[PDB]
Amino acid sequence: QTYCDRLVQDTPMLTGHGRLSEQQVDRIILQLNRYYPQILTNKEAEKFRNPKASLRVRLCDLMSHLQRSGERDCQEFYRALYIHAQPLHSRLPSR
Repeated sequence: QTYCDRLVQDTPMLTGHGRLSEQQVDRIILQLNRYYPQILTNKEAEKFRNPKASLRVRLCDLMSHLQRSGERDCQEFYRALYIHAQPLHSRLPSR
């Protein structure tokens, strides 16, 4: 599977309530913003960290963003997920 295909497959599980916490998501966003490649701009990172919007809505929007942005971005997401949510990372069905 390509990483894009994996992400499409894993999206319903990843976005299920309880799977990722706000703290995990926040750290994933930082991982995708602060380094190289930069997957998320500062403005995008702030949007996805916005405390006023429900976490699930922000996550679904993040998944859509990564899927449209291509293979490299999806690969970086999986690395960020390994770093900040290893238990979940290990349980994903595309594994």
